[PDB]
Amino acid sequence: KVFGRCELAAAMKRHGLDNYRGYSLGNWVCAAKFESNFNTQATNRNTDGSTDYGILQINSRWWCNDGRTPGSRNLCNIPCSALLSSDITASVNCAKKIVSDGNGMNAWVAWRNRCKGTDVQAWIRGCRL
Ligand SMILES: [Cl-]
Ligand SMILES: [Cl-]
Ligand SMILES: [Cl-]
Ligand SMILES: [Cl-]
Ligand SMILES: [Cl-]
Ligand SMILES: [Cl-]
Ligand SMILES: [Cl-]
Ligand code: NA
Ligand SMILES: [Rh+3]
Repeated sequence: KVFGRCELAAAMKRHGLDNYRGYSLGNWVCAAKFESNFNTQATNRNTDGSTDYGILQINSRWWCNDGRTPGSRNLCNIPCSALLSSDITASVNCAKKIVSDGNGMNAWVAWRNRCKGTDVQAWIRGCRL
């Protein structure tokens, strides 16, 4: 599923991401935009052989099981495929664990490089939230 911007903002809010670990909703929407272009089916292979899955490009190296990432963990206790669902519950719940890991949203390189410090509120402008 390719979410609309405000559609995703609303779903993220309902799932408790607005201000989670201090990160306003616009931060989450901005991260999703640059990670996946709001596409739940987005996948991308990393150089180390791990893969990133879903709207927030969660990595098989630590967070989910895809059966093909040697030495990796599954800290969200989910198959990586669960992160590609039209229902964002699994992605959100796993994102909550990631952002709590110590480095906040810097865990998402695209958030650090493209969202951090910018006017992220623009990402939820006009949405009925
Ligand atoms: Cl957009
Ligand atoms: Cl915001
Ligand atoms: Cl594996
Ligand atoms: Cl594990
Ligand atoms: Cl599994
Ligand atoms: Cl959803
Ligand atoms: Cl933080
Ligand atoms: Na894994
Ligand atoms: Rh939902």
